Amino acid sequence: MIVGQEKPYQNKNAINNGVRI
Amino acid sequence: MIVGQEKPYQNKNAINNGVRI
Amino acid sequence: MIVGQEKPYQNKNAINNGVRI
Amino acid sequence: MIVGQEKPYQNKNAINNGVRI
Amino acid sequence: MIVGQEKPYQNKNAINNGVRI
Amino acid sequence: MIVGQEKPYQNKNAINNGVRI
Amino acid sequence: MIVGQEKPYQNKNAINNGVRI
Amino acid sequence: MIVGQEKPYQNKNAINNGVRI
Amino acid sequence: MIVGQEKPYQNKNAINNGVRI
Amino acid sequence: MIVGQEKPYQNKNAINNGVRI
Repeated sequence: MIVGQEKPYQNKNAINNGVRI
Repeated sequence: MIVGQEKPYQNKNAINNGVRI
Repeated sequence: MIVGQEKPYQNKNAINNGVRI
Repeated sequence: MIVGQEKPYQNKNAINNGVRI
Repeated sequence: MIVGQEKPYQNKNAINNGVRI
Repeated sequence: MIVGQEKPYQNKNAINNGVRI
Repeated sequence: MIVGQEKPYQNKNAINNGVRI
Repeated sequence: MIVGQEKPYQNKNAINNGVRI
Repeated sequence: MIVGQEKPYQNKNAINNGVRI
Repeated sequence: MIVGQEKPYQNKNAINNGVRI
């Protein structure tokens, strides 16, 4: 039973490489 | 039973490479 | 039973490479 | 039973490489 | 039963490599 | 002159949410 | 002259949320 | 002249939230 | 001249939240 | 001239929150 995630709730995964204003 | 995710709820996965204003 | 996701609800997956204003 | 995460709630994972203003 | 995390709640994991203003 | 990216070369942007074997 | 990235070369940006074997 | 990154070369930005084997 | 990074070379930025084997 | 980093070379920035074997 190999499983990644169970009920991830609003996990904000961001990889910001540019510009945010 | 190999499974990635169970009920991911509003997980904001963003890879920002440009410009956001 | 190899399965990717079960009931993903409004997961906003965005790969922004350009400009958003 | 190899599993990554159980109910991660609003975990803000950010890799900021550019500019945020 | 090898598992990474159980109910991580709002863990702000940030790798800041650029500029934040 | 607001521009997102100039000559992005083979940038592999992947958002893996399921199973890859 | 607001710009995100200049010549990003093979930047592997991955947000792994499931299972990779 | 607000700019995020100049010639990022093979920067491996990974946000691993699940299982990798 | 506000800029995040200049020629980042193979910077391995990882946020491991699950299981790696 | 506000700038984050100049030629970061193979800086391994890791935030390990789970299990690594």
